[PDB]
Amino acid sequence: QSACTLQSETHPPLTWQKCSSGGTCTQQTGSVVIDANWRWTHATNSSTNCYDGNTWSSTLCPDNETCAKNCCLDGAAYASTYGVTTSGNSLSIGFVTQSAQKNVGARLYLMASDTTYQEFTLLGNEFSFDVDVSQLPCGLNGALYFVSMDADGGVSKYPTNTAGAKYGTGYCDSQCPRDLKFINGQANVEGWEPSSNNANTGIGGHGSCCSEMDIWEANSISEALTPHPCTTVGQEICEGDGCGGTYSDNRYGGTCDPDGCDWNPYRLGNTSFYGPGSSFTLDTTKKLTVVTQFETSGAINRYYVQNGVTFQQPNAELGSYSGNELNDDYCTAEEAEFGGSSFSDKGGLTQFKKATSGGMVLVMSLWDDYYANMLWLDSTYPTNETSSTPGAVRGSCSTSSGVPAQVESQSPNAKVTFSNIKFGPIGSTGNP
Ligand SMILES: *[C@@H]1O[C@H](CO)[C@@H](O)[C@H](O)[C@H]1NC(C)=O
Ligand SMILES: *[C@@H]1O[C@H](CO)[C@@H](O)[C@H](O)[C@H]1NC(C)=O
Ligand SMILES: *[C@@H]1O[C@H](CO)[C@@H](O)[C@H](O)[C@H]1NC(C)=O
Ligand SMILES: [Gd+3]
Repeated sequence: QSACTLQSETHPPLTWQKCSSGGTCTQQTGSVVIDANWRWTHATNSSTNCYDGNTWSSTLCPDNETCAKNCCLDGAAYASTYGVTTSGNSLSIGFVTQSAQKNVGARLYLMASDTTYQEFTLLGNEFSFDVDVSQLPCGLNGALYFVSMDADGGVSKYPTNTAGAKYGTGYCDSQCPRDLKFINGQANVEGWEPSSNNANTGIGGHGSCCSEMDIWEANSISEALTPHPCTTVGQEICEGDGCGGTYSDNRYGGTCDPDGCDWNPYRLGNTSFYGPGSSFTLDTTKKLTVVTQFETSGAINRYYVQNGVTFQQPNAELGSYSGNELNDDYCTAEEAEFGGSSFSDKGGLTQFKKATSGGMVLVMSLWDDYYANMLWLDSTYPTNETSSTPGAVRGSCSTSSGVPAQVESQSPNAKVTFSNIKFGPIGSTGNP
């Protein structure tokens, strides 16, 4: 697709800190851009919609190539349409915003320039941020994560995409998402199946796969840390059912690991570690600092800070594993005790180190879950199991509280605020 300018595109600014092993941090001035799927897609020379509700125009978009020639992405009114604001080093993402249409959440990328995403090399480095999850009930996910996207949004590889990173093109993740309207500079109208439960979304014939480091998927009840390897490290189109992920009949049927090697303290039996109020170690009614280190072995270390008090990731005992580091032993013990083979079949922490040794793009988002109702994060899951099934209980939420119709009507002013991003060598993000 191309870009149109019926609405001007002004990327909300966002500062962050780049830290050095020399004992200092220096402020960077970046900006954020909303993903192209959230934008108005219309004809290049009129206000006629290419996509509206959850169907495409038959005349403008008869096939994937024709649609991309005929259609453009427009600008975003960040605050009034999407409930997205920034304030210095802080980014606020709102949940439901009713304007002319219903908007639900947003997915945003950190930019390095008007036309490029900021790339981070995570291996041997650490990433720190602060987060307020107090306004995120059961069913929501305020996510901060990294994906192996191209820095330019795909423009150099797929020159039929001229909108680029300036308009939030190029998304991929370990779910091989098929709900994307544009992939590889073509539309995704071929095979488009409107969602029966969502008047604004559907599933197309193609998807967009890549490695995903979920630093933070969380709400006020539960939080999880999860690397997802893929057999191709970076962005790759997939076809139909071959995609696997959330949007295919068989989630395990593709090139990416949709489950990952996850560490959720509640799931591991530490049920007083993270939650709302004074009975929890980390009180989710207040802002929290989350620090994540990518050790050179491929292991991942985690600690937290709240009200000036530091807490390491709590220890877990799982089978023969005892410790508090997300490492090979943990991920092996997790598959043994809880089940699954997708993480190890996709190459585990060794294949994952290929992603973190390269560049990844920072993503911040808020979403509800029309497919699994976030029960994997904060409830008992899978829902054919019981509390006695090892690893089934991940939080205290009810089965039905994360149904989108419920959370969108009950908690429309839910929101997440991410702030004070700092990045640098291991041990450097506490620097002034
Ligand atoms: C708008 O652009 C299309 C090509 O995408 C062109 O075929 C169409 O006729 C144009 N509209 C006019 C001339 O009104
Ligand atoms: C949970 O973690 C905290 C570590 O901050 C600790 O004080 C508490 O003993 C742990 N509870 C468990 C392992 O059940
Ligand atoms: C739950 O369903 C999964 C697959 O959908 C199956 O592997 C498992 O055996 C089922 N367990 C029970 C207890 O029904
Ligand atoms: Gd260590």
